[PDB]
Amino acid sequence: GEEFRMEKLNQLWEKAQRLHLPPVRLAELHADLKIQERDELAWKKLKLDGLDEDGEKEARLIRNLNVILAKYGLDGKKDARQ
Repeated sequence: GEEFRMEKLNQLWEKAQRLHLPPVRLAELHADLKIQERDELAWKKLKLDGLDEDGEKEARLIRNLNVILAKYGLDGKKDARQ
């Protein structure tokens, strides 16, 4: 039930709100995140129904998430540990 049903998206969403992005720019990253959510969820359903056996459709998606983050400029990776 969380905004989306994919941990990656939820995790990223919580992160954005953490950056506190205004609604407008948050609709941009939230909306796109959703679009990617329709394709990402359609993916979780892909790998579930057995449509992509190598997860490429996940690849393109991930590359679309990566880009999404490189687009808003909210990537990073050296978190948690420090």
